Amino acid sequence: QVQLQESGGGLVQPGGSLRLSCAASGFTLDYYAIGWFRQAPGKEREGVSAISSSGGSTNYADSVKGRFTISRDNAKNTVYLQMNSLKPEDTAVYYCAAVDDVGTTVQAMAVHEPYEYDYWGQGTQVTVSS
Repeated sequence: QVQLQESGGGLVQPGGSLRLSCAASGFTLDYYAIGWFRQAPGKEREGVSAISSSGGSTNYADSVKGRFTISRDNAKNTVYLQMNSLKPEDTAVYYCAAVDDVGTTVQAMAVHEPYEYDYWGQGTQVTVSS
């Protein structure tokens, strides 16, 4: 069984900050790798930030490096995404998804490998406006 829930998205002013939560059930996050994904109306998905089976290393987009920060909690079974220095262009619905990293072959140092997620989710709405 696999289920996930995105939370913590809302309205915020430009120059503000936000804190998202990707909670999970039926599986334990320690054995998986989790990524956060944007979606605007009719647009493709942006890979924002991600965390592997090893909590000591993480991925980030060049548009968010130095203002976004990801971390996980294996007692809460949740991945948290902090964001800061927010612009109107950051407005989107934020989704999350997992991959069975303690089971797949070697993950590259990138978010554009031929393997993909496609797990369950609901998304959480983020708007940046004064």
